[PDB]
Amino acid sequence: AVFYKEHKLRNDGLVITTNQGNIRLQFKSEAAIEVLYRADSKQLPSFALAQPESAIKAQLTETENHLQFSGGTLTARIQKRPFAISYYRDSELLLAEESGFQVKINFRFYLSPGEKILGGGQRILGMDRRGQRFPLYNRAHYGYSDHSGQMYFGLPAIMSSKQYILVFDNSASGAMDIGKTESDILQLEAKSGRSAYILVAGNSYPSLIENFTQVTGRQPLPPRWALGSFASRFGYRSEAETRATVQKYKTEDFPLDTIVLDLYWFGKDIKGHMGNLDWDKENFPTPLDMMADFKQQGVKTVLITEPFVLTSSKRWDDAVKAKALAKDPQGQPKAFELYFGNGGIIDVFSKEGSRWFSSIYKDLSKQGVAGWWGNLGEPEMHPEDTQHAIGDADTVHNAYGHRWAEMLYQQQLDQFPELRPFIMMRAGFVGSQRYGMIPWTGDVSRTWGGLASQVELALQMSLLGFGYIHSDLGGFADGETLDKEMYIRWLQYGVFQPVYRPHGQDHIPSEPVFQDEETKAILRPLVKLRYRMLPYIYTAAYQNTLTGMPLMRPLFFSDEKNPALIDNKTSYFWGDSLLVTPITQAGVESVSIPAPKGVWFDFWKDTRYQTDGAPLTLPTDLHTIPVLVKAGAFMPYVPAVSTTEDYRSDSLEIHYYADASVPLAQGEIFEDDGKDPNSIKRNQFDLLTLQATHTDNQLHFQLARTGKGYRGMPERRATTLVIHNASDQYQHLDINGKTIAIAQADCASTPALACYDQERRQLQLVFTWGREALNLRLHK
Ligand SMILES: O=S1(=O)O[C@@H]2[C@H](O)[C@@H](O)[C@H](O)[C@@H](CO)[C@@H]2O1
Ligand SMILES: O=C([O-])C(=O)[O-]
Repeated sequence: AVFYKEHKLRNDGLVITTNQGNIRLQFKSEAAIEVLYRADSKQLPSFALAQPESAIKAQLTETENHLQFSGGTLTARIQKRPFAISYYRDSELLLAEESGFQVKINFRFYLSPGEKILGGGQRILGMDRRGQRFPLYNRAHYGYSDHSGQMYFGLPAIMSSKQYILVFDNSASGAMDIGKTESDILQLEAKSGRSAYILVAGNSYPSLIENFTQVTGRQPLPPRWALGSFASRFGYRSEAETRATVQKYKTEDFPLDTIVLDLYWFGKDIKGHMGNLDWDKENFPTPLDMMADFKQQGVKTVLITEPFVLTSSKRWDDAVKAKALAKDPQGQPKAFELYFGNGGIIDVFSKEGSRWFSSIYKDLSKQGVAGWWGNLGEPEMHPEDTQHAIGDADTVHNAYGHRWAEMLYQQQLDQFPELRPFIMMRAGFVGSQRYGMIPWTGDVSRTWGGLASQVELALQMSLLGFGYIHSDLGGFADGETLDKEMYIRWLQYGVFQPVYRPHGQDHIPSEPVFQDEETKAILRPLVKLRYRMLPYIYTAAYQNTLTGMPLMRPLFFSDEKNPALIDNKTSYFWGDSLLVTPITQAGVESVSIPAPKGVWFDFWKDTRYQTDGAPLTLPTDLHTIPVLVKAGAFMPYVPAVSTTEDYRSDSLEIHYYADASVPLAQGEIFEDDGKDPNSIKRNQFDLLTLQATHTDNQLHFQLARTGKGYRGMPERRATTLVIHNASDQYQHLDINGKTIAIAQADCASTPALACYDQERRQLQLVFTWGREALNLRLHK
C-alpha cells in the first residue's frame, strides 16, 4: 500500500515523495519520460539514454486526487491514493501501472485487452510476445533453429500496438513476463541495478521510432563499404589462405569489399591463445604487407577480438599488472574456466581496463585494421562474483557489450576523426546503436529453421534501434555437407537484408566463390545486384541515421489500424518500395504474398498485379526469391563495381513504376564521399530528389539537388530513366521546355533520347542531370 505525500519541481524534474520514498519524473523530450524510483539513493546511471541529464520544461497541474505532468505529446497522470502512474497521448490510455514499483526490483503494469506486444530483442517465439515470460540475461544459443526464449542480444524493451515503447532502464540479470503468469499484467524484474523505466509515445510507428531514437541515440552513418560484400569464415588459418580467398573473389568475378579474420589471426588453435591480441607470426608472417596489399585492391581487413584474456596468453601478466581485468571479492584478478581455457575478463567499466584495451586497438588500427569484430560480449561466461569497477557481474551483465562498443567507438573516433568506425558485435543494450553497433544473430544452425527465424529476429531488433541487424549468411553451426538449396536461398535473402556477410564453420565453405558452377551462376548476378542497388540501400541508411527508420520494416507498417498484420514474419519491406518474401523451405513451388491493397510489380519480371486485399500467388524459381515493387517507386541503380572504393555515380539508371492509381510520388538519392562521419552534420553531401506527378494526360518529373556537395562529386550525371507500365499514348516529351519526339521503335538499338518499347510497356528517357533543377514532361 503506497500513497502520495508531497512533490517539488526542481531543475525541470518533478520529484514526488511517497510513504516508501522519492520518485523523479524528467521529460527527455516532448514524447518521452524517464521515471526513476528510489531517486533518493545511489544507483547505476542510465545506459539507455543518449542524454541522461537532460530534462525539458513541462506543465505540472494539481487536482484533489491526481497530478498531471505533461510535455508536448506525452502526459503522466499520477493518481495519489493508491499511488499509480498512468500514461496518455492526447487522452488515449497508453499504459497504466498496476502495483507499479515494489522492493529484487519489480515493476507491474496492466495490459489492455487485445493489446499486442513486440519486444525483448532476440527471441524466436512469434512477433506478438504477449503470453510469454523470459529472462533478461544475454546468453549464447549455439545452433539455434526455430525456437529460443533466450539468446545473445536481449533488450529490456517492448513496443505495443498502442504505439508506445517501454524501456526497463536496467542492466542486471532480470526477467520479463508479458501477460503470461497473469493475463492482464506486464511484469518487469531484476536482481539489482537501476530502478527506472522510460516510456516513449508516437502518432505512428515511424514517429514512435523517431521519438525513441531521439532519446536513446541515432546510429551514425556507417562507412559505405559496410554495405558491400564480406569474405568471412571461422576461420582463415593463414596469410596464404586469406590472400587466396581475396584472389578467389577476383578470379571468380564476385564483388568484395572486406575480408574478416576469425581467431586464428592470433594463434594456431581455438584453445589457449585468446588474449594474445597480436599476430600469430608463424601463420601470418607479413601482415602489414597483407593488409596494405588488400587495400591496393580496395579490400579492408576486420579482426575479431574477445573480452577474455587467458592465463596461457602472452598478455596475462601484463593485464594483471595493469589492473585491466575484473576482480574477485578478495581483490585479485578473477580467473574462470572458459571453453578456450582458464581466464579473466577485461573490465571495460574501469579506467585501467579501458586504457589498456583501447591502447591495443590503437596499435592494431595503426597497422592497417579497418574495422572490428567484438565477439562473446554477452559476456559468454560471466560468474556472479566477478566484480567490475561499478558493480558485480549480475548487476552490469546486459551492459557489458554496450560499454565495450562505447569504449571502442570513442577510441576509433579519437584515432581517425575523418573515418567512420566499423564495430560488429553480438550483444549490447538499448542505445548501443549510438556507438555504431552492427549486430548479428549469432551461431545459427545450418538448417531451414535457422533461416526461417531470421526475419523475425531482424524485425524485432530493427524496431528497437538496430538497423544493421543481420545473419551469418548460409548458416554457421555444425552440418557435415552443404545444403545447397538452403544456402542459395539464404544468400538470396542476403541481398535484401542489412549486411552481406556469409559466415560459417570452415568444414563447409561459407563464401559464394567456393561454391559449384550452378550456385555461382545464381548468386554472382545477385551480389552484383547488391552493388548496383547501393544508391537505394545507402539512402535507406541515411534515413536510418536521420530518423531511426530501419532498413527492414515489418508488413504491419502498411496498415496501422490492422493489428493482425503484427503476426507476419514471412514478408517485409526492404526500404520504402520492395516487399520481400524469402523462401524458407525446400522445394516450395509457389508462395502466397499478403501484399497491401494497391498496385505491385514483379521485381524480376515486370508483371503488374493489382489487389483490393486478397493475397497474390507467385510461382518460385531457384534463380530468385519473390520481390514485389510498389507502384510509384523510384529504384536507383549505378553500374556494378568490384569494391565500393571504386564507387561512382557518374552514370545513374532510375526505374519508375508508373500507375494512374499513384498520382503523386517521390524518391530520394543520398550521395556523399562514403567515409566522412561529419558529412550530414556539415551538409557535405549531394541529395537528389525526384517527384512524379501522374494525371490522365500527363506524366511530369521534377528533379533537384540539395546540399553543398563533396570532393569528387560529379557536376553532371548521365541518367537513364526507365518508366515501367508507361502509357502507349505519350506523344512528346519536354525537357526544360525543349520538345523531343518519342521514338516508337528500336529503343534498345539506337542512341535514343526518348523511346517507347511497346513489347515491354517501358518508356526510356536519357539525359544529363546537372546541379540545376530539371523538369521532364510527357503529354498525350
Ligand atoms: O562457438 S563458436 O563456434 O561461435 C562463436 C562466434 O559467434 C562465431 O561468429 C565465431 O566465428 C566463432 C569463433 O570465434 C565462435 O565460436
Ligand atoms: O494510365 C495511363 O495513363 C494509360 O495507360 O494510358
